Amino acid sequence: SKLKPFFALVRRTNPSYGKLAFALALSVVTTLVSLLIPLLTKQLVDGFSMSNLSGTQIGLIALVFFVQAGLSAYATYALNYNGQKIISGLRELLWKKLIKLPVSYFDTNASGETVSRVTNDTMVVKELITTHISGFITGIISVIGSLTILFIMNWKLTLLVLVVVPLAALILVPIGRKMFSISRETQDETARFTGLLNQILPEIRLVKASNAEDVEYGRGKMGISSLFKLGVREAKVQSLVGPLISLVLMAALVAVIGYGGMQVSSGELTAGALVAFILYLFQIIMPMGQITTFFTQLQKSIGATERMIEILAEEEEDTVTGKQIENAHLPIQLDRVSFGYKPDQLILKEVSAVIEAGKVTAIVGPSGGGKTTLFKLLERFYSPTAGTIRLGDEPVDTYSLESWREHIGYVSQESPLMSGTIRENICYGLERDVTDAEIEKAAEMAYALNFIKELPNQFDTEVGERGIMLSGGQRQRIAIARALLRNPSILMLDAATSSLDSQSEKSVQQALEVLMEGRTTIVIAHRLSTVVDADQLLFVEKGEITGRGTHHELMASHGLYRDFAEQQLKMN
Amino acid sequence: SKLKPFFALVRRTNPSYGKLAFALALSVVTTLVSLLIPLLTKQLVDGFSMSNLSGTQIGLIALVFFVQAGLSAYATYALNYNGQKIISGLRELLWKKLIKLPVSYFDTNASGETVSRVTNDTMVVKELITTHISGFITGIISVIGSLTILFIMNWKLTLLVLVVVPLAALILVPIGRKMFSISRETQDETARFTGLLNQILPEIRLVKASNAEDVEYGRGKMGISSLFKLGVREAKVQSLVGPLISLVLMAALVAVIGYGGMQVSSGELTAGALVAFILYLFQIIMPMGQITTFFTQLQKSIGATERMIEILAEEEEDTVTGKQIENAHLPIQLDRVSFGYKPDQLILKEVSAVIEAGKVTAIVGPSGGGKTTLFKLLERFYSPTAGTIRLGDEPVDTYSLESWREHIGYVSQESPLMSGTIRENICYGLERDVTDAEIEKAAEMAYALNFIKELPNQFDTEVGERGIMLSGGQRQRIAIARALLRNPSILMLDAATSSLDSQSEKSVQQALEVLMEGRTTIVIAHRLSTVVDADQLLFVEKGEITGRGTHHELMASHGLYRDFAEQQLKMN
Ligand SMILES: CCOc1ccc(-c2nc3ccc(-c4nc5ccc(N6CCN(C)CC6)cc5[nH]4)cc3[nH]2)cc1
Ligand SMILES: CCOc1ccc(-c2nc3ccc(-c4nc5ccc(N6CCN(C)CC6)cc5[nH]4)cc3[nH]2)cc1
Repeated sequence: SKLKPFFALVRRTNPSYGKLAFALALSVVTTLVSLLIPLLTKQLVDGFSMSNLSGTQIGLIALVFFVQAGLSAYATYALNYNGQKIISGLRELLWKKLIKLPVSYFDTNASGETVSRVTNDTMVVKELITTHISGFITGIISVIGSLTILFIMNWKLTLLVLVVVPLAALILVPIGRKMFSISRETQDETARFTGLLNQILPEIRLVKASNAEDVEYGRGKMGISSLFKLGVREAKVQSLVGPLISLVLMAALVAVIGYGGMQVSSGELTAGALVAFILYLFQIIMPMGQITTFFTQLQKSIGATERMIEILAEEEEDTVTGKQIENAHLPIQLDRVSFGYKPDQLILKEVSAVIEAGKVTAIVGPSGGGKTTLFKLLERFYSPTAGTIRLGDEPVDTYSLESWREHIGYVSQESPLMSGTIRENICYGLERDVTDAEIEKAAEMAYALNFIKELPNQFDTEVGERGIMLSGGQRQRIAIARALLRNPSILMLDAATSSLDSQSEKSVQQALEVLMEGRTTIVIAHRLSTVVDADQLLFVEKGEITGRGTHHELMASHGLYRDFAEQQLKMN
Repeated sequence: SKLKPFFALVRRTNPSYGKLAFALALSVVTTLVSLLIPLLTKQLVDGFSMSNLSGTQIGLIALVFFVQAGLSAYATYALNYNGQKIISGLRELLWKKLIKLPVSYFDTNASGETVSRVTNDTMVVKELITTHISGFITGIISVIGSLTILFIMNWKLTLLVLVVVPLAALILVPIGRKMFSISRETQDETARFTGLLNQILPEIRLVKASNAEDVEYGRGKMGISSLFKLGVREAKVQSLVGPLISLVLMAALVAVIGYGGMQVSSGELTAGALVAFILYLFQIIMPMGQITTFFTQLQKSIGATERMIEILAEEEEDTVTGKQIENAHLPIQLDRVSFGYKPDQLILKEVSAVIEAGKVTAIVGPSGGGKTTLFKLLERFYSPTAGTIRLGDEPVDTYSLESWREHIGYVSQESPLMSGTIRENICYGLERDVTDAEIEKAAEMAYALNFIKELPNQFDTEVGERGIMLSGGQRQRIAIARALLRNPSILMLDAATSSLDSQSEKSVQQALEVLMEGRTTIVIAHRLSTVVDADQLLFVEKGEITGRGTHHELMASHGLYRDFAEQQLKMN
């Protein structure tokens, strides 16, 4: 019943079932031919009584070897190609799901663990499909057929000792596990010793200042003693593990082969059956390891597939709400907004506010308050539950969130870079308009073309995957240029202004304020450099908005103590 | 020639060569017995025509098996025990050298890599001593003896094809290396794809805000398409490999064993000696891996022993200079002090200053100047080259450096913890005076016992190996108490101030100042309280001392001169 999710997930890829089944059957046929090769060898050994049939049998054996090799090659190619196709389909589905998934999932669950899980589990499912299931089938067939053929050919005597010998496994396995436990304990002790040394060494200045180095040496000696004692123990235990194992193996070996040799001398039904027996043992041994590896890999892959389905079970909506955007130019209202991330916690409580259209607005939050939550709420990445973020009559729930997003410009603190060139990084918002060649001209409108006039190149200017040769000063100018290029209708900022100092700050701020003067603006940062240019100021504390009006003149009557205390912490 | 350093290093630990040589000889004897065993098996197989001799030979074989097991067990125990003793000696020598190595070496070269080259190279040398040398000797003996015995047993026919077949290594090994190369290329591609995804995902806020889900999905699809192409190429290359490896190995096995059985059946002498031949094949194939592993580990160990000797090559001293300390109370003067880390750079140039005795002196330095160099120079951690830090009418080495350090208390920025209990913290000053039982009293006047008045425990007060349950203020207070306990004669601080806050800062400053009440004090911090807490002031700039006199005059003049820039940095 646990394989049903795996079958459904593989079905999601629309596999070529016929080709996979044909490849598996061809692998079975190859295993059956490898089950036949030793019989031909036995026939050759028995037929050495004359020389021409020896040559004919050698030719037949070579032909069977080549046929087996070719059949196995084609089966492996079909298996691997189908596995790669299934993995490509699975990765396509997973990446389509991840990108469309709401930003809440990324913030509240993980960022790199998701990509890790995706890649690792796709690789595990590939290993289960292309190798381990066929490997298990081939191993089962090989073991069963070899045991049956040994029973038919060399009969009870030798095969019974062959399957009584695995009592040697009941002596090897506990011994091997004791070796593993002692090795793990020694490794842990070594880790403790190196941790002690790595703790002591950085404070060597303090050690020598106190002139207690000898004492530390003594401490070190104790560690070197401890390991030694444990090491000695390992030695003793290894002296009961190293030889004994070999002994048992050799004993088993001799026994088996010895009986074969004996049955050759006594005249029993064994002339070339001994050679066939050794070849069948060699075909027996490896499939045991293959089966064990398959069992462990299935134990891992069931959980991997469960994680796959857990990723593929989420949902998100982009245009489902509706499509009725026409102007997107109206005062925005927060009405009874009270919701955070989980309804139980209630990180937001009864937040209400008004913002006019075409006026710069500020959102000042404390260090650890609800400024980030309020930003994400206004930025429409969080689904409203109780309150209403309205544009009048609350149309935001009846038209596409993508229509909202196309009309919003956003750069908050860094927005570092999107892997590519400058033209693509300012062309990230091609809403099917292609934007012609306005881009660089708009950069001149954003005072960016004259800033990039040095021009290492235009289209080949590579920021690299790392993105480190450009400081934060140049990238934020590019971000502002892109924001004004896409759709200057409503713009929101965490005031990407930084340590750039007035020289760059003056230019970037004057450009921004002159361009988006006629359109709605929101600022959410802490600095007061933007609040003087913000027509309306709002303050947030304890998940509640307190303060409406012009500016610092009005917080002088409302936040003259609490807001002043946070600003005092800021002056530090 | 290259083994001489290894032999010398082993000799440094008194190897007790007799036991090691006896263990090696016993291993050789065990290998000879293992070579003997298949001949006894062949005797039993040939003699299996009547039952009693079969039982006698089985008993003899079992006795030889047990003798071999016991001899191998004792040889392994002796080898491992001698190796552990050698490693303990080497670790003791290395740790003594490390703890006695100069501080200047530690900061300029490495911190954790030094511990790595005491923990990992010792393990490598152990692997070479206990296992790989004996393993190589026993493998060479086994291979040569088995080839010789097979030559005297089957002569031209079987053993020539025996040797000729593993020339199929010239067919297998290139194929395996091509497999490894293709696997490495695929792994690199998947690593690049994982990096691309881990770069895309954290920018999901910008990705959705700009509404480029389709673009990012397309880029991910291109990445997984490249991965699919790599997988298809790997699939083809593996399909032209796996069946080839199986075919070559099975053709080898069939040729050898079928020829053996063919000789057995024909009448050509082989009787039941095919059993001995198979056992000799099993004793031949195993030690090849041991020989190859020995060669690779010999390369690694001959690389690591040089690092061992280089660590052990360096030297340092603490009392060779002399022993001429009687008072250690005299004004401190700098006389044309010019030395840094390397004579070529000359980071210090003719630094000179006058410091009285019992007068607190403050040092002011810039962010990246030479304040740290002079700070470490005053502690005598760096060897004078040209200039002289004269204390004692010029001779500063007439007395032992340990004696100079003994009269010194030191805590600069953190001085985090010496892991264990507060007993170690207060007893690090146990310079043969044991302090009787006055440590708690010493804590009492030093204003530490009332700080620990909550008393979780007195002697069992534990801080943990990590040392995170106490704050910076408390550990700095304990450091001050230790400094006042050892020898409150001459003191230098960097005024460790991290999280004490005004109350604790003033408390520790007043207690510390009361405690010396007439002993020399040195301060090198940047805080203005620390610099007003000093009768005489200094200033460091460009590796030169510029400024002498009283606090107010210097602070007013230096700020007038150029120190106002550093001050402006301070208010920031
Ligand atoms: C399914 C049942 O059938 C079986 C078929 C084969 C084996 C079997 N597979 C083996 C693989 C390796 C060894 C083996 N590896 C060895 C390594 C070293 C030595 N030495 C060399 C030197 N030392 C000191 C003494 C012996 C013997 C060794 N014998 C024995 C083995 N016996 C067991 C059961
Ligand atoms: C000359 C010195 O003497 C030698 C004697 C033996 C070997 C030798 N050592 C071997 C170890 C493993 C294998 C082997 N590994 C296999 C893996 C798979 C299969 N299969 C299982 C299913 N497939 C499809 C068919 C056969 C057979 C296999 N046979 C062959 C081997 N031949 C080498 C030199």
